[PDB]
Amino acid sequence: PLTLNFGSVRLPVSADGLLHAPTAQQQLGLTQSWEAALVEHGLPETYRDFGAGPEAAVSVPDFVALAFALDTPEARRWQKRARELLARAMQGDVRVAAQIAERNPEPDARRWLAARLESTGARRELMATVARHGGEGRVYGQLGSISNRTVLGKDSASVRQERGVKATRDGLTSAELLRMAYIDTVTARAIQESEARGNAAILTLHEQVARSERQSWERAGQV
Amino acid sequence: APLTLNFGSVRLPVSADGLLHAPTAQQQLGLTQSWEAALVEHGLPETYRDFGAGPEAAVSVPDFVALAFALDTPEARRWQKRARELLARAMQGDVRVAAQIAERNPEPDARRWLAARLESTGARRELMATVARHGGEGRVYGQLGSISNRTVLGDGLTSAELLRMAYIDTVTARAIQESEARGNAAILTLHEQVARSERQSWERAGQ
Repeated sequence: PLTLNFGSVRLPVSADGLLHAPTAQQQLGLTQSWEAALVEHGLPETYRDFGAGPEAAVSVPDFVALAFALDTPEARRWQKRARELLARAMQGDVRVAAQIAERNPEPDARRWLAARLESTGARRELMATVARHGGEGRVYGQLGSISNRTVLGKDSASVRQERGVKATRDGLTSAELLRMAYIDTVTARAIQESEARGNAAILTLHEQVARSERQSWERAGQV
Repeated sequence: APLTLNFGSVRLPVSADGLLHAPTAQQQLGLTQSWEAALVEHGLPETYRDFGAGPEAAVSVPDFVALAFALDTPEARRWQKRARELLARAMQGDVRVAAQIAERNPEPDARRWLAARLESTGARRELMATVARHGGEGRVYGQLGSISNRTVLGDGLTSAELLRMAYIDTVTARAIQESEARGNAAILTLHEQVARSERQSWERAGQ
């Protein structure tokens, strides 16, 4: 017995993420029978157990498409939720980010999220330390380029292509994010204790940190 | 410095207080009319912000989104589509989306607030599991956690301490796998080595 909690609505959902169609019809103000709707809209005939035996199901994307096709008061409310969501997403609203993460059925997905957010925390801290210590455009990307090469082995474009992503960090493992997070934590220390200057050893130190990390990682397979 | 709002492949210049550069918003929405024409037709406020090149017209993100839905240009339709995909992905709990949203909020308090509501990074848990599949047993689960603590320390943790320990658990799990370590003795030895090296690097890189 599972629901997809979105804003104020609770939609019954299957183990594999499909919505209970009867509920979907109510949410979209669809009033005809479900097979009337399947025929009219070209939707699959598919069944899922929502705790009361086999019932008609609809994918989330299909639900969303129907919301953007129908003009019922109900459908227009869902279009409205899509407008508000995009605005809040574009603005970085972490409450929305939390709600999204909570809807994920896999605890492991959130462990990955935490790994990502912490490696980003570390990466930014390195940026902030770097700026405060002779900030120069070009340095920010030189630092990332070093990390990608040492941790992933390929340029960010190579990885974006190889792994099917629009951004490298959407395709990285927890381990890769943690290896990168570690390197940034170390470099930020070295400079803020070894007092480096400008864009030279701040890139010299980062190179040293990343290559040591690289060896440590390869060394784990030697030990 | 000048800022950009990143959304997928799109890069929108953005003011310090979150307003978008209007001329660029117009290219993104296919609004070929002048901005004055647009301000009148759509009820938008006249707002100027400095995006690095002196005051230029600005539009809020909510207003931008409303225009995308109000319009029916190929370009506005692209944005309507991004909104549909976003909705589906948010409803499905997509954590790459949640990550993208959190990364667009620059405030450490926001990121900390979000991290504070999540399970941990999982490095510790996954080490435990590797250890068990490699024949570890009993006390070893408690000993591995204690060894990391004496190395790094000596929610009250700093971010650096957290990452040092995540890093240590991550490396150990690898060392146990690439090596075909078996049993508690072998496992404890690897963990004590990884944790010693991490400590040395921390002190040494410091110098």
